[PDB]
Amino acid sequence: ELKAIAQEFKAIAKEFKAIAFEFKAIAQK
Amino acid sequence: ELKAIAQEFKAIAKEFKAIAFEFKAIAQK
Amino acid sequence: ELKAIAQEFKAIAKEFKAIAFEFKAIAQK
Amino acid sequence: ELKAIAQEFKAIAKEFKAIAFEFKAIAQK
Amino acid sequence: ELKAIAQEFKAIAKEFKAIAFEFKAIAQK
Amino acid sequence: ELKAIAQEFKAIAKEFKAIAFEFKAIAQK
Repeated sequence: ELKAIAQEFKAIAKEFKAIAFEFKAIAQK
Repeated sequence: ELKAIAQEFKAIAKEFKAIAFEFKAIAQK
Repeated sequence: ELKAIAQEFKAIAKEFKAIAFEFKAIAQK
Repeated sequence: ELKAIAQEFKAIAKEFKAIAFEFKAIAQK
Repeated sequence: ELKAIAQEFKAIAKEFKAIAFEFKAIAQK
Repeated sequence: ELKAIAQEFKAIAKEFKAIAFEFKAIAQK
């Protein structure tokens, strides 16, 4: 279940990377 | 994009909720 | 010692849930 | 409405600071 | 690796602390 | 300073991606 912990942080990172793109897109206005 | 920011943070909260339960199970033997 | 970590991630999830709710009411114009 | 978001990220930082402190005392064997 | 986990969470707490101040400045005009 | 918010989430994502590698590395034991 550390494998399971690791997979869950992998998804967190993917979600924060999209949030970064999103805010910058807003900031490009 | 604000609408997209919201669903991403909702998905993050979910992942952190699942992580907590996990660690609670490693701590509980 | 992992218990304290478990509780702290539980509190983090509580906070991201509220952030999501806030950006949604913001995106609601 | 951004104030509530500001306070919530402030509480999140407080929690990750404690998590870091905990894994360090764990890594201290 | 536990030692590396700790410094990463310390770096995360720092980033979230800076985000909070930022949002506090957008909210404060 | 939304550009600045975005850059800070970019770094958060980078830190959580390393944490994922780290835990899995531990789990591979």
